[PDB]
Amino acid sequence: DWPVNDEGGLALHGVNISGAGFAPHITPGKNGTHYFYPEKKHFKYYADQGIRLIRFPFIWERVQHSLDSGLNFDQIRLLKKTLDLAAQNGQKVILDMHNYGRYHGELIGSSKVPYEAYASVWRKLAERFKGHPGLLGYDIMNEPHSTVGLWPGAAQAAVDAIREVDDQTLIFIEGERWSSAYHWPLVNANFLINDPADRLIYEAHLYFDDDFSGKYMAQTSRNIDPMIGVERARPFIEWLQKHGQKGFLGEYGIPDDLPEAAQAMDNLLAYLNDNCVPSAYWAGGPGWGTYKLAIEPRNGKDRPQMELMRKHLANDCTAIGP
Repeated sequence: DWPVNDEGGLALHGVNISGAGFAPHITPGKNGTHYFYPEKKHFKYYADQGIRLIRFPFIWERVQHSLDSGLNFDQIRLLKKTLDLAAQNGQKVILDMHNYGRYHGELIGSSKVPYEAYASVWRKLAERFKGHPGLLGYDIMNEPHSTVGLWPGAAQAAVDAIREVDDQTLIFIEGERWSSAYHWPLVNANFLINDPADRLIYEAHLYFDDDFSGKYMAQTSRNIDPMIGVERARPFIEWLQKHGQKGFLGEYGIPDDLPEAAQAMDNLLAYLNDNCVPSAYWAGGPGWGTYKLAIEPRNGKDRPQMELMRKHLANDCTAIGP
């Protein structure tokens, strides 16, 4: 069910779309003020650009205000709208619970947030979204970090729960240390989640600055090697090949004002094509303003990162690699 290109090959390279996970310190917060959902124009523009793959961040706190409460009707309705609009424009969506291994600041697997709670919300979500034509899958957790050994058990708890209700949808599994691609083989040496459906994909993020953060601060963004993207991806790709697993580069992005990051992005996307590995650019959609990384057009004008992308949209892949 992975999205395909019209001319052949797979829709490997997509875009992260804002902005339902914005200002996560403000919960539940208000749609239209603190966070934002995309409209038909955003889906239409990316489709026009040949992009059929979308990763869409939301936060747990906004689908469930408390663990003793049910799902928020409006937030699900907003997510359904996202899936609908994506589908109408020939795109498929990866829903990303953008929660960093935490719920209301507490670790999933802690006494305040039992594994049971995390399994439930995903089982309820899978019940809500099951069979939707705009749904590609569930990125069950974004950028787990500092979880003190909690994350692997949490991941399995959610996967087991989803599969009780939905054996067909893809599940995307991220790893510890903010799911860093470069650190993957050290941090997730023996990371393995069980899925009888054979519908799991491991997902890392990869930025080009000295601290791996994607902040692109001035001191950490001098001297970007044009092969730094390939170099930071390779460890992840080789880990996947060794364990016979499929991969996804769920985040990567470059500031507009760094010519060296542009070269690094080109070489990175070339390398991912050679392995038939998909990716999602950070980021596009509503509410980004003049964010340097943002790939959202301004005044009708395509951004340099979108122009850089187009060269790499074509492929002859029939399966997700590596």
